[PDB]
Amino acid sequence: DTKEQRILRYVQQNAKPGDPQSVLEAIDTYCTQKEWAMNVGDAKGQIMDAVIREYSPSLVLELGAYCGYSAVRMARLLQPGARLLTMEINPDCAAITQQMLNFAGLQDKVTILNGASQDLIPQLKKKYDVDTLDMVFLDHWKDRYLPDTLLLEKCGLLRKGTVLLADNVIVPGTPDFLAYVRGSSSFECTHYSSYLEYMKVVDGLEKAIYQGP
Ligand SMILES: O=C(NC/C=C/[C@H]1O[C@@H](n2cnc3cncnc32)[C@H](O)[C@@H]1O)c1cc([N+](=O)[O-])cc(O)c1O
Ligand SMILES: [Mg+2]
Repeated sequence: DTKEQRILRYVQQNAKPGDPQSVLEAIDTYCTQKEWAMNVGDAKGQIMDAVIREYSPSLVLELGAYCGYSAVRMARLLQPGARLLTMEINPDCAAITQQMLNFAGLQDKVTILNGASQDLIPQLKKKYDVDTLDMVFLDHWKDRYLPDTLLLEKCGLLRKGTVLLADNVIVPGTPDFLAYVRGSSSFECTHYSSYLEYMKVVDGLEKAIYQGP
């Protein structure tokens, strides 16, 4: 049994099927109360929601599905006909994400790609009928944000106005990517300050009274 299976099972047992908000809330409860996990969480999630609603993207690419928290978050706000493509290297995580999406009733909007982003990005146009992307959500390994951004550019997947939205630019941090985009005339950058997910960390004191030998 893995933490990620435990999260999925908690969702199946407690959330309302076909209700994306309920699925988000079950994940957040479980991770707040039982086991920390690297989902973006509700605080940053609300910022995500505001951005997605502003731009109304027709085609979104996610790097790093994990358990599908952000895929549910994003897909539930997509208009009819819009698509989310989400890349996940770990087959266990890809399976969990697909089940999470199924449970939420969002499976028709989302396509899961099993593989490493560096290998899949060059296949997007031919295999998945993609011209350019409207939005990219980066939340995979932090050292991959910059190499994959350069690869997206190389592969012709970016157009004027494509929105990159990157998690964790403060903690754990993505310093090369952040410096790059902030210094490049090819990008206009805005920072949205928030809070790291699930940080009400329990600790305690132990009192141990010696009784003699
Ligand atoms: O490390 C974090 N995220 C990495 C996310 C990784 C997820 O993306 C997949 N992946 C990785 N490169 C990939 C390339 N291609 C496809 N999937 C890939 C991994 O298999 C995992 O499912 C993180 C850590 C903390 N934290 O506080 O420690 C907080 C956060 O919010 C985080 O996002
Ligand atoms: Mg993250």
